Amino acid sequence: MRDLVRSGKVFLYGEFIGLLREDHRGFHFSYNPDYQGIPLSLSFPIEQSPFHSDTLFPYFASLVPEGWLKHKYALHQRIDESDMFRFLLNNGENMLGAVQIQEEKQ
Ligand SMILES: [Cl-]
Ligand SMILES: [Cl-]
Ligand SMILES: [Cl-]
Ligand SMILES: [Cl-]
Ligand SMILES: [Cl-]
Repeated sequence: MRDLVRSGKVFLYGEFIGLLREDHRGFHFSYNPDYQGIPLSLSFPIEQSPFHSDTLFPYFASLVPEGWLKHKYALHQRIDESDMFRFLLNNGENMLGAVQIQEEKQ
């Protein structure tokens, strides 16, 4: 691949289900074309994929732990929304009951 910007493969109960990408315009979740399976959330029915927003989908923003938000204050810091998408990408395999591996090499 060649940049920019940011892409994450999205796994649910072990299975690759789609791709969450950020760019200048914003955020893009989309389901794999052969993913018939349990929806990620009621906000993301399989028949409506893809989805696009100028701000981080509420569902994905919701996966960010309280704990990491409260750790800003101290005091006070950016939260940005790219900062949240970055957190999702940095952790990742272990902190969300669903999972995201950053699509690298990129
Ligand atoms: Cl099923
Ligand atoms: Cl189902
Ligand atoms: Cl749109
Ligand atoms: Cl809008
Ligand atoms: Cl949402």
